[PDB]
Amino acid sequence: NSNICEVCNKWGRLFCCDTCPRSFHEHCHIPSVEANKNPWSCIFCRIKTIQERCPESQSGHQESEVLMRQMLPEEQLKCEFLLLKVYCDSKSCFFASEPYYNREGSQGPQKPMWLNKVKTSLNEQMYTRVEGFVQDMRLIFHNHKEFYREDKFTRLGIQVQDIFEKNFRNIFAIQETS
Ligand SMILES: [Zn+2]
Ligand SMILES: [Zn+2]
Ligand SMILES: [Zn+2]
Repeated sequence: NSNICEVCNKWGRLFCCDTCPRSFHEHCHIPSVEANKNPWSCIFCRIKTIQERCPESQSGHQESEVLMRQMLPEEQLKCEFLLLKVYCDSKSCFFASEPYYNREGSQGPQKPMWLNKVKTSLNEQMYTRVEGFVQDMRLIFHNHKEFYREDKFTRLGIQVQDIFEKNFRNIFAIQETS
């Protein structure tokens, strides 16, 4: 296996996937790595396995259909993997922990949101539909855009939002369009 966590790229205490060569710190992997499980497989393998067992699940879907799906075990896993793909981009540090808002000319967001909040809200089965998870991830980036106004630090929202959307279309097989 690899010598650096797949998500964060650093060495440390790691756990190795038994089916693929990736490796993970405990709370870098989503869900957080399970006690025993021998063999273990990772969320990269377990998403793969879904596609292989139902190849038509890679056919195009409409975002409206995808959002209204209940958060059954397989939609839970996709939301868990989609989130993990955002933590993989180093610019996710800016959105990880709780934010505070004190800038001249700006007011903070009516509803704050951050990546560890959404992580915990996934872990705690607080979302019933995919619409729930998506609406939070999109609030993270819409709050940042409105708060940092014309300052060039806005862009980091746009960049980590682009990483989100692209993996959303991939993982949920949204119908490609121009
Ligand atoms: Zn890590
Ligand atoms: Zn794996
Ligand atoms: Zn089939």
